[PDB]
Amino acid sequence: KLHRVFHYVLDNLVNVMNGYCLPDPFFSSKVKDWVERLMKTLRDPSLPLLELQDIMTSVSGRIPPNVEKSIKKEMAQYASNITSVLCQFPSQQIANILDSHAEVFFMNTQSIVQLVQRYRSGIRGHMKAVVMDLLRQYLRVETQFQNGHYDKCVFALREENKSDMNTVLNYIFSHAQVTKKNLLVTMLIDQLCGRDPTLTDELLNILTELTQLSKTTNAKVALRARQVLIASHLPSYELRHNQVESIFLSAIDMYGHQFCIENLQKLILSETSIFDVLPNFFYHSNQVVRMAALEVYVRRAYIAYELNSVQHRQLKDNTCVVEFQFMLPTSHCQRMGGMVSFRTFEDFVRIFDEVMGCFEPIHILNVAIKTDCDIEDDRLAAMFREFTQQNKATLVDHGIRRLTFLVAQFPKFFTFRARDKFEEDRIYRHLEPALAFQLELNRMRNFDLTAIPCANHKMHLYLGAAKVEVGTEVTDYRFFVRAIIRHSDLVTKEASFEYLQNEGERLLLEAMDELEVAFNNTNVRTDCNHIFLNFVPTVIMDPSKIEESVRSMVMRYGSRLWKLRVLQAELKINIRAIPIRLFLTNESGYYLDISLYKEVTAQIMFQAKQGPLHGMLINTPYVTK
Amino acid sequence: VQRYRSGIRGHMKAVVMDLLRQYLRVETQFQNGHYDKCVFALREENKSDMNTVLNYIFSHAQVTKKNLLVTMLIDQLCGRDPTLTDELLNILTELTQLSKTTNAKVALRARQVLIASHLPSYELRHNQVESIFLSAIDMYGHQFCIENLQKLILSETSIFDVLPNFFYHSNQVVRMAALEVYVRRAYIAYELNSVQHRQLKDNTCV
Repeated sequence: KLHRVFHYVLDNLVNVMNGYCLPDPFFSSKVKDWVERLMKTLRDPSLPLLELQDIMTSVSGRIPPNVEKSIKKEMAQYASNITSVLCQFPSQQIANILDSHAEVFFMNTQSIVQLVQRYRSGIRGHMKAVVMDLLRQYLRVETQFQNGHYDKCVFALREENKSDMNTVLNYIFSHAQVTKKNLLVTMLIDQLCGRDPTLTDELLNILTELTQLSKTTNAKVALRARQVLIASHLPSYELRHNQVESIFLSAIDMYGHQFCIENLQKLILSETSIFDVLPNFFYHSNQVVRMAALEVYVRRAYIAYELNSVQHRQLKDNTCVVEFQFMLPTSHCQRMGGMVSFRTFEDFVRIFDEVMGCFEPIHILNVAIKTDCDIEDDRLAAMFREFTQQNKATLVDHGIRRLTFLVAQFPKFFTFRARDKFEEDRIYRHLEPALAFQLELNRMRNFDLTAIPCANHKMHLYLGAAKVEVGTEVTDYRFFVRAIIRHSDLVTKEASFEYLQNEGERLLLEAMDELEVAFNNTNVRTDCNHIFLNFVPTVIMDPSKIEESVRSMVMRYGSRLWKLRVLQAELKINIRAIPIRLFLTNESGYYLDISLYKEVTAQIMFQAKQGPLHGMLINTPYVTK
Repeated sequence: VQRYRSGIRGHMKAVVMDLLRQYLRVETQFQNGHYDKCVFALREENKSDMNTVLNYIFSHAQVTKKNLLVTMLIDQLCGRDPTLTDELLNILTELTQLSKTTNAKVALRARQVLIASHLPSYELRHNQVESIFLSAIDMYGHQFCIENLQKLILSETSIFDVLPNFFYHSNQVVRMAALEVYVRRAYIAYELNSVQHRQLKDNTCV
């Protein structure tokens, strides 16, 4: 019966994507049932047996009983023993034996050797094959289809093959129901490529061909193509919850390995961001790894500045609070800190009174909470605000510089800065001002800015609307993208140069993935796109090999720049230690001037060489050309 | 600073290690032949003076106190430390050869500890297998999983415990898989021609 489920559902589906779909409501039902029936019979490991059944019924004669009872015995074994999760049919064995007792018979039993040849890489051999085929099937047709414009392409089809038009009529009908083909392709993609971290570098070639598809209809396909194509590059979510679990409990149950500290510096100088998963366990139950993990989160947030004192507290209804004491390295002098891990806001309201019991306001205090409830961020934080205005008693208790609330599952931050400032801060809502001087966020104060949530949270993307007065309506709409890079350091002997090229290229591909998402999404005409890079290592390379490195990069990408139309990039990187703020200057055309400065006292001043825009201060709001 | 290079357990290693050689040296010269001749070998090892000898004689005189207490010391530091450092075990393997009724408790604690300091790490390999299974199992979409199960079924490492914490974890694939890996790894000697998973009315897999 499954054999019929197969031919029926498959012919229907290849007919789906041949164009024969009818534009009516029933489509969304018919194809949906059809598709699940496919997938289900595709997981069901009785397909290959039933098709070699079906051929082996039609070659009942001409038969050597040795090879038939051999293949048929051991399939029977496979059928009884199929309730194991990992059993596949003796493919290679049957091929060898057939080739041994074999060519009249060979030319009567050909269909099986080609069946087994399709069937060598398993039932997920098929899961590869079918979608891969469909992909180039879709691909050739719809890539030739919009290789310029509909008319010219159809006229080139007419004259390249003037003699016949049947391919043309099936073509015209098919891309007539293109949106149906295309939507349903997304559907198929969604429930296979929608969640599969493993993928074999054989498909991705076709996918990178597939991403270039340039039309309004192929815009879902484009965002899924990219989101999937990257997805593999941040896998194993619960796996790294397991790896950090291991590192912490093993390293810490003795906390004297001496290699624990080496792993801890790899934890606090890990290029991969673990602010995703780290919150789920730093409120597990073992007070030491609690403490360690929690302060490691602090240390990894404001990791940029220098800390000269850190004391662990352990207080009444037991709860461990840490206190910090540090100072600024020239941001704009000293301050302390507090981290507290709490389970629910209710409890916070109860155990309040000892938290300021054991506490110019010079304290930073950030509290991590779970928040798998009170789903509305606005009733949520609104309550939080009127908690501050009901009890500023915290402020009466020797004052706090800032109180940030961290609500967990990318955690939504809720920053409340105020002794005389207005309380809740909106420029910084949904983010923790860790690196905040670094993201020079006052240099965009001439703007109305919208926090956009985004994957790969390393990569923070900002939307800029030129803020103008009521008298006139805005002309500029620029994408700013500011990223973060949290690496340890690099040793010399030219290790850095290769690193710069490879990491820059990878990050740049991520950046164009983002601006691509920006095009696909609603898009409006950006002019002066921004790239922000914080290199936190300290290489000893030269400035002029930095200039060749940025030369090789920018030169390497040509048209690509002009399509995404990226106009501004800034880095710093400390070398021998001096700082060098490189700011890139390119207008229409690919001609580019590189601006290198110096930071000099008394309000610090970017000063070149000779560099354009020599003399200005640092909080320069962004020109709205 | 010279004691202080290898840390706070730089000290817990170092001091006891010294004490160990103190015990070791004394009682190794003590037993080689028989008590009298050995004391005569002491006469000639330090022919000129015998004060070291008298302190020696005094020390192994109250051996049983020393001996119990050596066991004690090992017990409340090396009583549990599968973390092993390539500096003690040399002295310890010297220590294992000690061949007398008096030096008879020390041998089983020294060795039994020194052995459980070998490969297993029960909760560590429960963690490694935790990884293998959960990593392998969200879609079993690896294909190299089969290669790792054949490494389990042709595994040098012993795995034979019961693993109660996951063997009733309620996820139908790891249910089925784990149970049959137990079957297969039990009855590995014979030839298998058929295996069916069943599924009672509620939620138990046979």
